[PDB]
Amino acid sequence: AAPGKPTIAWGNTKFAIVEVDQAATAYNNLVKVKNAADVSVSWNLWNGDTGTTAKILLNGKEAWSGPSTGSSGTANFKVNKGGRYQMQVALCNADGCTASDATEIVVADTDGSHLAPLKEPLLEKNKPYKQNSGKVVGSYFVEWGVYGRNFTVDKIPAQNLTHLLYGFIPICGGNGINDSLKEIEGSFQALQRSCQGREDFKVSIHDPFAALQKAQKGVTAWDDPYKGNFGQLMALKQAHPDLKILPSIGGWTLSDPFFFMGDKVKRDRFVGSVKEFLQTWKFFDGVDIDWEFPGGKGANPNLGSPQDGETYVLLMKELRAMLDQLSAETGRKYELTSAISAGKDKIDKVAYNVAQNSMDHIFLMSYDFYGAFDLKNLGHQTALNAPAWKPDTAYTTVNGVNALLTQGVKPGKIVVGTAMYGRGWTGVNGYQNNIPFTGTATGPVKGTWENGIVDYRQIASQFMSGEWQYTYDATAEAPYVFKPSTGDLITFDDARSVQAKGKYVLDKQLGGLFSWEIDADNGDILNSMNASLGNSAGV
Ligand SMILES: CC(=S)N[C@H]1[C@H](O[C@H]2[C@H](O)[C@H]3N=C(C)S[C@H]3O[C@@H]2CO)O[C@H](CO)[C@@H](O[C@@H]2O[C@H](CO)[C@@H](O)[C@H](O)[C@H]2NC(C)=S)[C@@H]1O
Ligand SMILES: CC(=S)N[C@@H]1[C@@H](O)[C@H](O[C@@H]2O[C@H](CO)[C@@H](O)[C@H](O)[C@H]2NC(C)=S)[C@@H](CO)O[C@H]1O
Repeated sequence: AAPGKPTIAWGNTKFAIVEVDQAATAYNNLVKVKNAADVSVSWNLWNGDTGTTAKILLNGKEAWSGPSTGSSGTANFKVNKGGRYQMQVALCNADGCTASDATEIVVADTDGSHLAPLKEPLLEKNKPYKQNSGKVVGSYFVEWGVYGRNFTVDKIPAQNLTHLLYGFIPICGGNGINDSLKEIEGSFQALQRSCQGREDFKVSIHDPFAALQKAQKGVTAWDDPYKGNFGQLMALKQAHPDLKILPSIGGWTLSDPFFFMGDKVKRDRFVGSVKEFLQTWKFFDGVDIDWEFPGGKGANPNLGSPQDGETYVLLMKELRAMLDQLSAETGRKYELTSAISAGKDKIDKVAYNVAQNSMDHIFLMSYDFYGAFDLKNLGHQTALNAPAWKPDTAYTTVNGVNALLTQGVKPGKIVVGTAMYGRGWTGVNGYQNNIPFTGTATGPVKGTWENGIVDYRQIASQFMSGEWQYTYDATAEAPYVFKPSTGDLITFDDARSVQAKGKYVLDKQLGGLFSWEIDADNGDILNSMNASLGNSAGV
């Protein structure tokens, strides 16, 4: 007779090729990369002969074999490819093999190969678009948005994007290296903790809880190897295999380390850490460099050197050569991008006509042109053109694109930025001819999360009734709302200024549009990005 039918023993069924240690706060102990998951299966035989060989089958294929020596057994073996597998124990002798009922097991890997697709319905005013324009449609999702803003990866309108950028991946470094973080409560200490035991100038994860452990839709089971933003991004990738998801390194508060990268020892260390990071977190499709800014005038008033332009071009070249080597190992296409100042004075510190040869896209940060950081000189924060009242306005979108084009940047590389938020002032007074921008302010507008800044969502739902005037400047291509009694003035992008940006992109054969930041939109901004670049409606 063939052997009796074994019963799989109750026990853990989820395993990981990259393991996350659940009691560790240092990135180096938090993440353990192995060549294969260590899987274990046990079984009992309640009736019949135990056979002479026991096998573990995964989808019918043997992963382990050994002598069957008793009524109970355990197999420990390695599985090097992620997936959900129908696992059976089979007992064999000379007269046949008898296989257990299948138990599904999970072998987790950071491509999300073990995850059900995260395919969620569009929310708020988001309408479905097909990505068939061949243009970039990008937005940033912020790591910390999962807390007070309560905006998680399942709320991203992912079908309506070609690029999703994750803000922000930090670079390790204490005093002198990440001093801009100190202006944010607990933020500098969170990075030191994450970077404990890790060399400076290597990438890390700023909030490992938000990135990997916070329970979220699709990753709420205690034994899910990956949770938080990264676990959901993995499942998002499974739903949207052609979405490019790029880790963004830098930003306003995490740019200080770039200023030291004229030292090739530090630069090589950084590039190698980026390579390792992408080998570790397979769901990412490249890297976005957000260095604010070569030459200084970023958050840190003590950094900035004339050497920064040269450092920037060397960094892009070296990152491209590392990515080409990774593409060759893996067979995937990897992208290299950078978010840059749209101000001509900052643009002219870098030879983008040289760096473009390494880069897929330049994300032109054509926003924050004006704001509550200057109470004397008011203007449109994200306009396409100058306004009629000051045609020589320095900071406009067209001036930033023209600076790049004049360098010799190819128009197809240039991705024009739109704002999903407004900037604003209170107490505006002293203006001429009913144009509030010609006056001066006494403070920042009351903000959604921080002073002087309002989510586009709140502008649309709260500041288009009562005493609020609404004006679309058609010369600038720029909307604004104004409440004269309090002098509250807010400058923002709307469906119409975005449509003008998209038309301009098509006119000038630019690369597409991108936006900061995805949690602040109600759908109006992203619908308009998609429509204006000519993407067709419908799922
Ligand atoms: C007004 C806003 S939304 N400021 C956030 C800021 O954003 C910049 C951004 O860095 C720069 N890079 C782009 C890419 S687009 C461009 O413009 C946006 C908006 O002008 O980014 C800061 C981080 O670099 C944000 O800081 C964080 O602030 C929140 C509190 O509001 C805090 O809880 C987080 O811990 C901070 N994140 C850090 C990494 S320090 C800022 O909100
Ligand atoms: C027209 C110019 S050059 N405006 C800058 C403005 O960029 C600065 O701001 C910052 O904008 C960057 C890039 O988008 C953004 O990352 C920062 O969050 C903004 N920094 C703030 C403190 S808001 C601004 C610096 O205050 O200077 C203007 O001149």
